[PDB]
Amino acid sequence: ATIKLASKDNTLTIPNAYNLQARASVDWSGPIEELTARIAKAAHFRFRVLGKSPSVPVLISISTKDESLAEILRDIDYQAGKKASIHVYPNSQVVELRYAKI
Repeated sequence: ATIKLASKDNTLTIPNAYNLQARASVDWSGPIEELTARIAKAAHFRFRVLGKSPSVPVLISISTKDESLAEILRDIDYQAGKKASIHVYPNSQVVELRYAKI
């Protein structure tokens, strides 16, 4: 993915973190894992996927001229719905993509 740096509740799963406050412009759609990994790298966070990537990839779309990486991640998380979830660990600085694959 590529970013231009300038109902499920995810309050505890995706809390705020300093590096995720950074603002960015994003115009992209495609594999959730691709953009999520790009955001994590951009925010200096480790990225890891838990579970197994679904047969049919979870696609998401982000169109914003200015948004925080944190809000973009929450947008992406919602879009994934029951198909997957994003966890953000502020102390260890890890972004986790968990495929709810069962």
